[PDB]
Amino acid sequence: LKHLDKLLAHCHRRRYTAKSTIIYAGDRCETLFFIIKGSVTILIEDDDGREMIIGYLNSGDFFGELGLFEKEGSEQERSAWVRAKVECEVAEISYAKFRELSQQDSEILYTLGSQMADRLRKTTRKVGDLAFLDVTGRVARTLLDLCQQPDAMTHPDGMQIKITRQEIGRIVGCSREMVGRVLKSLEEQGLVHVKGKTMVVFGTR
Amino acid sequence: KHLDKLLAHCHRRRYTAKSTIIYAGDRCETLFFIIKGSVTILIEDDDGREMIIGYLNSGDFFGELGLFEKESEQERSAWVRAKVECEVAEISYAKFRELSQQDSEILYTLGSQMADRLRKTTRKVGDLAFLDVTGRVARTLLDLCQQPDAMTHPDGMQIKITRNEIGRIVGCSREMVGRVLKSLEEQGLVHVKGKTMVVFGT
Ligand SMILES: Nc1ncnc2c1ncn2[C@@H]1O[C@@H]2COP(=O)(O)O[C@H]2[C@H]1O
Ligand SMILES: Nc1ncnc2c1ncn2[C@@H]1O[C@@H]2COP(=O)(O)O[C@H]2[C@H]1O
Repeated sequence: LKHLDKLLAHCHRRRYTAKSTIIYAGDRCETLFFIIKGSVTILIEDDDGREMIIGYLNSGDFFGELGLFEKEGSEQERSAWVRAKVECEVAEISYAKFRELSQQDSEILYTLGSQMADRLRKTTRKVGDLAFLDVTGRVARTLLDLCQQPDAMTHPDGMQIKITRQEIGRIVGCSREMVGRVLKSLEEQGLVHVKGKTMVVFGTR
Repeated sequence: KHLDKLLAHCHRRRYTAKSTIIYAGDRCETLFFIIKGSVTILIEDDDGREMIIGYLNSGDFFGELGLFEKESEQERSAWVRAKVECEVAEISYAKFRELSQQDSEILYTLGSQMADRLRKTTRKVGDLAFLDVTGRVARTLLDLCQQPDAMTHPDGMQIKITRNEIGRIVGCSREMVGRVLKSLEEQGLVHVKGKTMVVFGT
């Protein structure tokens, strides 16, 4: 991504502590972000106003990019909340500067497009998971999927991931008590071992 | 500015209603653009149950989600089925990547369509959270009642739809839809009368 060098030269670096909200859904859109270090959580509210975790983005990912685009070329609003998952260092750049550099080098838009396409694939699969799987299947699939994503650690017996019961519940759309019951069953069946802030998922190497 | 500009390098093909244009799991090698018509986007579970993700219309590209992997080429992420007769422009990824190298305008159009699809599909995720199949079918029936192909009825609204079609909207089997409809009749929401259904209230 050497073609991003000229974009990062015009970025202001900001640090966000874990759990701090970077983007609030519904806000105006004038700024694009690039994750230098750390990771962020993408959240929406369901129709009950209850929060659901859509996914995570990691170093090398842009976020806040969808606000560049609108159907009639009118004002656009932030489509989700973005919250630091761990301590994050982000590069912030105005839409106005991004537009000038992307007009100078379309490779920047190829990188942005590649990331948006990946997110659309993942979110489309999430529709299927919510429709096709019951909660036990959704919890198991979430655990397996997280083992293949950044910040999973190779473990002698599988992969180790940084996640809590509450987070899994917000990902799969069930109660915090229900995820406890499901995870207990999955532990007894040999898929997972739950720890304080981490979980070990067996058979994922 | 590039409509005839891009079509100048495109093959034009026609697809009749219900034809599959893209099969999920195939190699991505071709970008499509709808000159006229509309398509349905569908996914499946590992048992062949189908679910509709959404629709694309005249002016929409599709088959684009493998286009930006210049690196490792992707598989088609969904089925694309012609909803009506479609006139489509087609261009290989190879030729498009060369033509678009200094074309930020065309990449911005592709990005804008992907952004629209990401927002809509994210809202669809939110609308599915905490909704079991019976609630999904009920909401679909109420939604179908507000569409222009519905008919008013003394007791409410009358719709024409098959269990197969309901199952594709909610992502379940035809048999499961049948069981749900029997439950919604016992609830008092609907009366199934062969090929049509009456939805009470609304
Ligand atoms: N389904 C999704 N997957 C990944 N990231 C998303 C998703 N929906 C929204 N976002 C991100 O959240 C951001 C919120 O602000 P924007 O709409 O500007 O840009 C959005 C994307 O960067
Ligand atoms: N969530 C979605 N919304 C709209 N269109 C989609 C969605 N998911 C996949 N598609 C389209 O279906 C196509 C299938 O092949 P591709 O993955 O190459 O590109 C895909 C997109 O054009």
